[PDB]
Amino acid sequence: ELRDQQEQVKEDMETKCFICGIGSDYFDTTPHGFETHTLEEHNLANYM
Amino acid sequence: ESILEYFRPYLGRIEIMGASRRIERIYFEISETNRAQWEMPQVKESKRQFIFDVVNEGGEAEKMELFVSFCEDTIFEMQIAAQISEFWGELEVQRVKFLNYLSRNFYTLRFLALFLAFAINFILLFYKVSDSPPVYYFLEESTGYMEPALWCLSLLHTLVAFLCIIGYNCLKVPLVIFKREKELARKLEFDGLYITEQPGDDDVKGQWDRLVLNTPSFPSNYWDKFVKRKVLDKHGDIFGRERIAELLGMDLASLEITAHNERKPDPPPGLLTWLMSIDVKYQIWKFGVIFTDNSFLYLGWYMVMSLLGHYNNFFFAAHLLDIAMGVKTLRTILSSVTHNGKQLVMTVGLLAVVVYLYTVVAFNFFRKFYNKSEDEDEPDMKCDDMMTCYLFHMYVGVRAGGGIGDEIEDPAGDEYELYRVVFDITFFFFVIVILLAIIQGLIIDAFGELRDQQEQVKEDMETKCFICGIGSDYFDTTPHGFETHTLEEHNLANYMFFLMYLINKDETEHTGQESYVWKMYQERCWDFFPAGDCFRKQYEDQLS
Amino acid sequence: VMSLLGHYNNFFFAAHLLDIAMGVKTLRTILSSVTHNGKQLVMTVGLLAVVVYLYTVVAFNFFRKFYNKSEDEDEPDMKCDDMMTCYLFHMYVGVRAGGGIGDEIEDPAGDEYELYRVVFDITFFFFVIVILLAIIQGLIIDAFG
Ligand SMILES: Nc1ncnc2c1ncn2[C@@H]1O[C@H](COP(=O)(O)OP(=O)(O)OP(=O)(O)O)[C@@H](O)[C@H]1O
Ligand SMILES: Nc1ncnc2c1ncn2[C@@H]1O[C@H](COP(=O)(O)OP(=O)(O)OP(=O)(O)O)[C@@H](O)[C@H]1O
Ligand SMILES: Cn1c(=O)c2c(ncn2C)n(C)c1=O
Ligand SMILES: [Ca+2]
Ligand SMILES: [Zn+2]
Ligand SMILES: [Zn+2]
Repeated sequence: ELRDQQEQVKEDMETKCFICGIGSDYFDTTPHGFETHTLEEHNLANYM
Repeated sequence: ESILEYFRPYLGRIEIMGASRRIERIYFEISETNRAQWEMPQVKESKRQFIFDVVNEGGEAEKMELFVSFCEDTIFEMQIAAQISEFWGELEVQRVKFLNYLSRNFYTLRFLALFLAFAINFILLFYKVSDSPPVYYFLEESTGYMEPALWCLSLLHTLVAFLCIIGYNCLKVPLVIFKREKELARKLEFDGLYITEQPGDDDVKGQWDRLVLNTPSFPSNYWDKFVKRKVLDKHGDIFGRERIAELLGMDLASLEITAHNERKPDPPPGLLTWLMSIDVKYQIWKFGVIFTDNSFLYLGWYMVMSLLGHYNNFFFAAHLLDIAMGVKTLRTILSSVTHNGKQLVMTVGLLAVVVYLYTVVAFNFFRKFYNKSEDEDEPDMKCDDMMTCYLFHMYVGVRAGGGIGDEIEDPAGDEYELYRVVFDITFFFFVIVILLAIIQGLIIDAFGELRDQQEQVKEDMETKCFICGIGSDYFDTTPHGFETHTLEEHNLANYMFFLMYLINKDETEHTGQESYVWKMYQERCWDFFPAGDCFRKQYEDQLS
Repeated sequence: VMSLLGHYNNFFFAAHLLDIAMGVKTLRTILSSVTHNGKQLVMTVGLLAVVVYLYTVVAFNFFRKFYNKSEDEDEPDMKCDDMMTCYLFHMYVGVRAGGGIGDEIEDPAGDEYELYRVVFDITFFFFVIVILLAIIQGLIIDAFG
């Protein structure tokens, strides 16, 4: 159960945007779309 | 129809992003020799391993970079395979024939060594010891000459060990050297590991790589022999041209006059010329990198074990563990075992700690009951001192079921009956049960995790396109859409063969698309790979 | 053929009791769980044989004295004087009996090889009794899953 919890957390963070909630599939239409969106557009550190 | 059917295997097609944003299709030619070298089974195994490490172990961000590195490595390995395919000059050519034979028959030597070890152990099974002359350790059996047979088997085993060592050195090391030189060249060309930056103190490999900076044979075993000149032209202005020249061991006037015009030297006639042509520092760095390989160290351990077996025949029993690394499923089960090795050693350390605490309390209060002597007049207590009490608990209580209390005397009939009962029950529940439960569960979870990893890799490959990333659902709108797309439109082998075709074709012969791809390969820009789009997706309105 | 042999000897009919395994469906399910990793199990027991063999070699080389399994001192019955009997002794007794091989062996205390025998017994207990049977259990559990 603990291993499953860690895996679930990692997969959820790798798949969904934290601020928006939009899946990575929409952003990945454009190359590196998710990587750009989760580092430039909506960033937790940026909001802080 | 006949022409298309005949040239179908040779005709290869790939898709690129193109200079314009529209996805374009490129048709080229695949050589028969290239296809055969690709269908070499070792290439298949390397491809499987690369796919597994690029899916299971992440690396999605650097997917194209890892793919390009894999293509370069595979090209180098198959060039090696093509080379090793089926007075002084006479000895040299005999030596190269011997080395080629060993390279082609390397695996058979490994299997023969395993069989030889099995046979030697089977013969050693018949040993016996006595006091009278044949202490004396002798091979006792009805039929004679068995000891001479074992002698012959031992000699053959060590000769095979020599052959395996030479085969490994002549077959596997060049790839490691190529990878290390490529990594060093990339680091000191782009990131500037040694120029405008310095390797960290913890980077032992970074400190070790400093040797070949000035050696003349630094770009050996790597396609580019002009990396030093490129780094000079890149970081000359900032760090200083003279400083770069001193760091890289180059001569400005010499390189300039060679750029203008150079003469042709003479081939080495004999062996003394090769002896003087040895670059000591480069060879030392090569030894440093090769001796760090795990497989080379294992083979050296095998050889040392055989040499010690010559001294004492029973040392050959250590070679029976070679099955663990020979048989693949042995490797799978031991990967399950060693996936949580740190977990297991830390668990046994915690067991040591708790057992120690029980020893402290038992020494403080339960000293009387630890009498382990049947003679009352000669009592032999095992908890009078802390050392012997801890040793007694570790050795006996953990191994024996039911806790430590089974060996201890009967708690009944004393004032500490309840205290001893609680002591024994707590020991049984916390040491015997819970900790070994962790030991069992770690292994079971390791098996489950590895099975899940294989299933995840298989499902990911069966569901998503490797080059594009588009799911199979979009392609399966058209019958066999995914099967067509992952075999005709975007194919890993097709991209590999296009890379080889660009390498082989002359620069002036490259078409516009080939030159546009080529520039990018050299600039290390991975934009031609179509990610998130394909020809069908772009021309769905036009029906492709 | 088993029925025909049962005509010769009446006790041969007991072999037909295993027919429930192929008759009852859930018998087939549980034995499919068992046999899903049969190669895994036989290779595990082979590895057990290999490691036990190595322990027999080392015990024969050094720990020969302590393998006396006779209560009469004047009539000692050692089980590790030769390699065959030492390997047979380890296979038959040490694997079956819990706590490793050291339980049957004499007391290591009172000799110069006390620490060596302690390490020998602890390693045997942890590597043969625990880890390998853990693999045996986990294979079946993973097959069910
Ligand atoms: N709005 C968001 N802001 C930041 N990360 C996001 C956002 N949406 C999704 N993510 C995902 O969260 C992941 C968390 O990675 P992160 O950037 O925190 O790593 P890190 O800095 O290396 O971690 P660590 O805390 O271990 O140092 C990112 O890889 C990204 O894919
Ligand atoms: N661009 C792609 N190129 C190749 N395979 C792809 C691609 N995208 C997805 N795949 C999937 O990768 C799977 C890998 O199968 P592959 O063709 O490598 O099998 P194989 O040649 O039988 O394997 P092996 O390496 O065992 O000989 C294919 O079945 C296919 O569905
Ligand atoms: C980009 N590139 C390579 O990747 C390569 C090569 N020779 C071998 N390889 C792998 N050449 C000449 C090359 O230009
Ligand atoms: Ca031209
Ligand atoms: Zn967002
Ligand atoms: Zn594709």
